[PDB]
Amino acid sequence: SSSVPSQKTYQGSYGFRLGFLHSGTAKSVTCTYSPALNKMFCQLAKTCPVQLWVDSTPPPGTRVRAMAIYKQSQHMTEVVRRCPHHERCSDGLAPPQHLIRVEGNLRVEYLDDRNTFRHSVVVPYEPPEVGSDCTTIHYNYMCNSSCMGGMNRRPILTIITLEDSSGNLLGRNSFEVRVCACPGRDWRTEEENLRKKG
Amino acid sequence: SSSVPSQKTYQGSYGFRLGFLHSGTAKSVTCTYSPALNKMFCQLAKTCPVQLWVDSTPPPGTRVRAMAIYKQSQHMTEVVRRCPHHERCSDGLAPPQHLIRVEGNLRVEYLDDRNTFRHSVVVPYEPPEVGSDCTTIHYNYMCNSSCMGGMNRRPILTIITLEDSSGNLLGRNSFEVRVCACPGRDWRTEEENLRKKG
DNA sequence: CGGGCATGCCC
DNA sequence: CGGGCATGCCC
Ligand SMILES: [Zn+2]
Ligand SMILES: [Zn+2]
Repeated sequence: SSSVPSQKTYQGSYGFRLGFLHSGTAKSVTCTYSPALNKMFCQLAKTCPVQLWVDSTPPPGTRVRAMAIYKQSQHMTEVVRRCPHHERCSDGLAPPQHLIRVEGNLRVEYLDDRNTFRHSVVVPYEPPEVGSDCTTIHYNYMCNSSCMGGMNRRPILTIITLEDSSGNLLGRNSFEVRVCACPGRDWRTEEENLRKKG
Repeated sequence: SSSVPSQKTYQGSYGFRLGFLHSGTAKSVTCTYSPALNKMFCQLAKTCPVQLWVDSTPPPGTRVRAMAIYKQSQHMTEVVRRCPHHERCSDGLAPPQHLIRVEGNLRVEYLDDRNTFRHSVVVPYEPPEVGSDCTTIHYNYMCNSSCMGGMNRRPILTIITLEDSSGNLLGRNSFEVRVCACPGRDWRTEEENLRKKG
């Protein structure tokens, strides 16, 4: 069986989808999202809010999992990891080899798959508070996309899966990520490239 | 006492000096030397011939030591090391944390100073073969100057000391090193910069 | 802050 | 091979 996890969108019977906050114009904004590219541009080790939207209420015990995969076919089979440098100078529960962290959640779990060796981070699904339409999770990416010996400039996808306590896949979505020093610059560059030569 | 080793030229009573081979014009020549800058430009993990010249014969048991130091005052006190990435994917006698290796010598010693924590690599001094005016040692630099988490774009000096078996300093010389992908390009850039704004 | 250097890599 | 993109950093 494949050790490459699915990246195929599956909004499912609960109508699961992701949302992202709008950002300012700054060259080095901390986080910004491109709907045209389905791609988040963000700085390393800084908050990256991702909203979870559903049309129907998931059952009690539903979990929210995040996992990085390399986008390009030629790299899909390689596990996405922290580079050796940031792993060694790493700063609570997260193993230093994990790229993706969740902040501000008391029930975060970090998993190293016994068979596929892939990393993921899981929190309980909470329904939106009354008067809210979505649930926000604060992700952190602990390397730049360019990190030598880690992502090494290879674009990644973040796969968000909604899973019941039994392990059934309820929903899956994904978005591309570039972790970089200047998210505003690089977003504009890539959207201009899309228009000019895409 | 200082943990910063001397970089002061001391040609000494044996008239000790370094020599360097001339190189071609290629953008990515493997090794090239600038007399104006006293600076070697070379590729990582590739041979970097350094000639030892003396006017008088050193005594039996003389040793040749090489050691890297950061050139800029603000970094002199930090030990020059291999970056975490190249340390982890490191390929005989050299500890993977050492930047500088010697190839082709059966009597190489690698030393980690017990008190200053500085790395060095030592070989016996051999007199030039008859019909030769110098002795060539093949050094290898195992990171680029730009390596994240190692030299991190900070220029280094290589200090070559001639030492008798008793530990007396007989001679000291040094040269600046930039380990980079394109030594020919970067040499020309830096010599042009010297002329234009030095 | 935004203009522009930096430098291994471009597949 | 040499022209030029790349992208964290410029002190
Ligand atoms: Zn990293
Ligand atoms: Zn390195």
